[PDB]
Amino acid sequence: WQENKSWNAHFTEHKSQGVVVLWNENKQQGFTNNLKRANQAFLPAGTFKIPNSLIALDLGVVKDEHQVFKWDGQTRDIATWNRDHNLITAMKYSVVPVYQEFARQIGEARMSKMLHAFDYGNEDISGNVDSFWLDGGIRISATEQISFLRKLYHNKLHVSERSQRIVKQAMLTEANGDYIIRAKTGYDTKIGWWVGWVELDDNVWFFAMNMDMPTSDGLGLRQAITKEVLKQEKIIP
Amino acid sequence: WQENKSWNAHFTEHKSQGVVVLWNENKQQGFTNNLKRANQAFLPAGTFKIPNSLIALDLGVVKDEHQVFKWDGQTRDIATWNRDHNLITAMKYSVVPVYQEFARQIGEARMSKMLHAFDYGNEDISGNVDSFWLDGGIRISATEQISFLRKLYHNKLHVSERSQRIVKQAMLTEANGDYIIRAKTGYDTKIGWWVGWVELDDNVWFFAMNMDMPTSDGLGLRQAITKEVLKQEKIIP
Ligand SMILES: [Cl-]
Repeated sequence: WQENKSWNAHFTEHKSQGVVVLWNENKQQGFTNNLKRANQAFLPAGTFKIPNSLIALDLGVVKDEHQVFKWDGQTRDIATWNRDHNLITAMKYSVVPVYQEFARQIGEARMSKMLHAFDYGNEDISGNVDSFWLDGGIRISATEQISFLRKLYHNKLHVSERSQRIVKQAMLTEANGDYIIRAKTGYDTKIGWWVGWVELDDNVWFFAMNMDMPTSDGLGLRQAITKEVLKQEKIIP
Repeated sequence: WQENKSWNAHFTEHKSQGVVVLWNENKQQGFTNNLKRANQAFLPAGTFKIPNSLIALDLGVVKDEHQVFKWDGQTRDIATWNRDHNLITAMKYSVVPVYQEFARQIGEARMSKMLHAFDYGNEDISGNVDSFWLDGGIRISATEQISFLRKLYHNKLHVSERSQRIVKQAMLTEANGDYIIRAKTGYDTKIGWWVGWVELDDNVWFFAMNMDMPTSDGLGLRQAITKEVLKQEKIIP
């Protein structure tokens, strides 16, 4: 690990504070603007959708990325959530209710063993089985996110290869002639996250970032700041 | 099928001639600017990489999208081809030599049965086993491309689901918050192709286009014209 405090300007430029962590797969070297925050554990919030999805797929709770998860009929504040979804759209719109259902079907016991097998965060699911990642005991650091993602990238997680490929499909966020980004955002009403990786022709750059988000105002900076960092490091144009 | 001659302006705007074929999956309705050219069969050229890849994966010729295909040491005119590649980069750069090797390893017999099982084009592989798609007897129409792609999308082709998912990964071309495009280009030194699909939140639009390409000058119009059509039909913004 190498600390690059210069990356801090990206946060200050935006009257914000946080951490960005990068991992160069080819070189097995990591970078961050704050070695400490890089290791501060936080509630994963939406980013937990990645493991929740893997678990659901492996247990059959989710058949594939096409399967329809019919809306339960309860209108919620976020418009996009009040409709039928599939893994793809459920990830894109961060549809909590769908995932809460997955969690319930998964159940405490299977969830707990699964997170342990994944070596995910503090592996604690205390609280409601269908809300622990949002207001429970589970906590994960950015470096931890990276360790987890690297396993996923390489299909080394303790679930079927198929489940892993499907989740990676569902993580698709951006792609063009220069790179591909597979990631997941999160927001716990205090902290905002963006975790994933940038696929290049001959390398992969894993990333995990989090930042203070007192207001849903700046959710956009999660992606904005990260890219400024990627651009700065010449990972993307 | 519905014929929309208005789409012809897109070709004429560019001093070109060709065909664009669209298929609305949800509605099971197709559209094109020229019902006849839509059915004219042509050499698939690079677009054949899709089936070649599937076959290679299913037979073990290709392990996964990570496996390295070491350059044979013969310098070819196209710069990007003179290096080691993987399925991802091999598709992106349309690396003929890699695919020729796959074909040889696959062999005539297995190739022939595989294309028949796929119901691919005229299913004829006459010519060199490692060049038939470029200067041999195989021919496929745009509507035929679509039929083939629909099977792929739905994992209904006669190969493993895994092989199909991997190829679809390798077809990734573009993605953003509004759509995802999975496709493959082709060029036989007279005809240029772009085939694939546009994934939306609640629908999929398959597409296949081909156009006269006397010169490698206008290869760019394959994607340009198609998008103008997609935009026109309000499929993409
Ligand atoms: Cl993908």
